[PDB]
Amino acid sequence: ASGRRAPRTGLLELRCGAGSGAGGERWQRVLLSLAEDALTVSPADGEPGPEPEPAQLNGAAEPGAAPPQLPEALLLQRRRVTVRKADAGGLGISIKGGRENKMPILISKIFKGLAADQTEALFVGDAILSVNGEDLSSATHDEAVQALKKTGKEVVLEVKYMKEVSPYFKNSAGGTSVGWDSPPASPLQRQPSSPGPQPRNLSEAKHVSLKMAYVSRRCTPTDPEPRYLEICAADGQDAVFLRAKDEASARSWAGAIQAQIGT
Repeated sequence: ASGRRAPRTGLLELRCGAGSGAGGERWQRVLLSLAEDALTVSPADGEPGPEPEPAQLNGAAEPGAAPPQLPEALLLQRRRVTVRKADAGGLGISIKGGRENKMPILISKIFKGLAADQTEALFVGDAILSVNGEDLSSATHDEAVQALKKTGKEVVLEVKYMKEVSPYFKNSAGGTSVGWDSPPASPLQRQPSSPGPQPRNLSEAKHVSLKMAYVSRRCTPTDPEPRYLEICAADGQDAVFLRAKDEASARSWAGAIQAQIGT
């Protein structure tokens, strides 16, 4: 099953037992799949599958010098360039750095059109740090040369596009909405309704419609920013609340559900 589009799936912290007693909480990891107008929850795995040692067996694409169709999502961060001598060719760039004080190593030039040239992945404006699978951030310029110079066959250089890493003046991160926590009227008697069909059980999957769903943000477990999200299905069908790994992960979660539902 694969039709271009794909629902955003991620792990979140969901509570258990604490529904209307408050006598023994329990937060566990749970996977959440948000497509568009529907969210399908499900448990996550634990044992590791794909090892970080293997690196394909040279194939996929015949031409070029790297398996095309490289998705971003969680890989769009920094850059993982490579230099294959037994495929692309030799390297000929002019770097410059000086960590002796506080000058990070970066691309100063790309002499001729060597492997460094054909490798668009790299360009005169990136700072190296993790090469051939080894962070040498604590290896001044000289060490940078020997790091990529000693390598061979496949030099996986991991650089970071440094530009506006240090913003100017305070004008981001931080805000006080205040006012979205005082409803005019909220029935607290005709909510439970008569006992009958109510999809509020946790078995294996928790599918909920994003038609009249609501997203909330409450803090408690030492959450002075991230906080846990709350998904109330029209406050009359279901209510799944969970917290992400980082504050941003929740910003994207609540931001994705809110931007999707738009109730």
